[PDB]
Amino acid sequence: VKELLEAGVHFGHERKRWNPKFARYIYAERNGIHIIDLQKTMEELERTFRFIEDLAMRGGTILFVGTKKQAQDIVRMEAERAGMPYVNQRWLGGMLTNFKTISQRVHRLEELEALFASPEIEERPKKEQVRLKHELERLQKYLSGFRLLKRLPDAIFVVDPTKEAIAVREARKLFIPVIALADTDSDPDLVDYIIPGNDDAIRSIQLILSRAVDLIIQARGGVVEPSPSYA
RNA sequence: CGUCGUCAGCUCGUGCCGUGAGGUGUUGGGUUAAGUCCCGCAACGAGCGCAACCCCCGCCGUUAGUUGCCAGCGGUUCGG
Ligand SMILES: [Mg+2]
Ligand SMILES: [Mg+2]
Ligand SMILES: [Mg+2]
Ligand SMILES: [Mg+2]
Ligand SMILES: [Mg+2]
Ligand SMILES: [Mg+2]
Ligand SMILES: [Mg+2]
Ligand SMILES: [Mg+2]
Ligand SMILES: [Mg+2]
Ligand SMILES: [Mg+2]
Ligand SMILES: [Mg+2]
Ligand SMILES: [Mg+2]
Repeated sequence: VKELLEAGVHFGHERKRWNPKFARYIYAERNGIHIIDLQKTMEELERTFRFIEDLAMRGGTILFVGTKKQAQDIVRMEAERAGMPYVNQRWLGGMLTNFKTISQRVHRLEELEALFASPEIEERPKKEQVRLKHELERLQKYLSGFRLLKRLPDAIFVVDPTKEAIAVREARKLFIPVIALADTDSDPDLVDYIIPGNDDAIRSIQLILSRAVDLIIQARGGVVEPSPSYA
């Protein structure tokens, strides 16, 4: 499922803004830039996917996290397809570590979904209409992919582990295994199942996350063909 | 009951940080009479206060017309 001209898409980046634990996954340093050994990226995509596979055919949830502008939209796409939860926007603190309390805020999300599905009163004072709606958009704005999550995931997939160290931390505290794509600005040992590739190119984020979803649906019940990529 | 003080404040739940007292939230940019609301944030909510809900005066309408009122008619001892 794997493809080999990811060279055509990503082969990493970043200058000496590195982390030296990532040494093992590195070929050489060219444009004043850390260049990732693709043959290692390979050994790993495999091992990661083997983990990814076993998780779909047992029907286990995956939490998708990425909020840097690059991976922002493409997680709303690729995760919706597998219908699995995500946070695209802001990563609220304690989403895993304080799940039951965070979630007590989705019942509020649902409660507005009902209360706005009419009527249950519109003789509620005018501003109160306007007020509650604003709240609705707000919840929707962060929680739109989170609600799908009704229990702690059996695993989580992250786009930037550094950028989302909080996430990685919360998972790790819970024993929730962490899969992530990650370039040289990151700490390897911190990831269980790892994709050493560029994490800032919309090209790259695209290849890696898509084939993930494609591998999810394929061993889940079905197969599908192409899904949206911004040119 | 006074008072600080009608001052915008004081907490809590769970999460997180710290060996610990404790921190965070409640800080931060803007805005407000105000922890008033906005945005941002390892926090997310909740409580008591703020506010609002009550009384008063200011505008109008309705329901009422005596012991209250008198615009027009009629008288009128000259006092609706
Ligand atoms: Mg990066
Ligand atoms: Mg606490
Ligand atoms: Mg200390
Ligand atoms: Mg502790
Ligand atoms: Mg405390
Ligand atoms: Mg305070
Ligand atoms: Mg404090
Ligand atoms: Mg301030
Ligand atoms: Mg005041
Ligand atoms: Mg308040
Ligand atoms: Mg705040
Ligand atoms: Mg009051």
